[PDB]
Amino acid sequence: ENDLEAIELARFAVAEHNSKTNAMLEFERLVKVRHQVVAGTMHHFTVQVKEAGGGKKLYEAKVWEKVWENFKQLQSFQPV
Amino acid sequence: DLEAIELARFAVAEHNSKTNAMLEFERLVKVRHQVVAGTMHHFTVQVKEAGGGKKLYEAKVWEKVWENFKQLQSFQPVG
Repeated sequence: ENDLEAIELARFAVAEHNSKTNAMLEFERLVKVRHQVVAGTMHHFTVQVKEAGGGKKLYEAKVWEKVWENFKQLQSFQPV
Repeated sequence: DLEAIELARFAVAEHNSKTNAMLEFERLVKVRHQVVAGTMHHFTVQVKEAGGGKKLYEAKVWEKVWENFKQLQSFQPVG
């Protein structure tokens, strides 16, 4: 892309690599761009369950939901 | 929220589907809803080095759309 904004982010990328690593690379050109729109909610649940033998345990769940799509997915399920 | 209680029921139901643990939802005790909204940009970039010589790198920049925020996620040579 020759979109001026994409070039500006690419420069930002190089400049950030330079300040993170002290690399002194110079931006020459942007030879490829792919944009990935992300729009969702990450839900964080602490939840009480009834285990196999009747035991009451605590779990932390992470659900990722896309808001302009029909997509929910459990990311993580973890004891507390 | 009662839809938060609904996502949780799914979360437990999903775990059981995927592990077969047959845990049963009792009660929802904490909730937090984190809105994520932005663009992940993937760039192949040509740079000049010290000194000199040109070279390709692949970069990833996360950018928030409703906030003034951009961040370098990744910066790596192509092989």
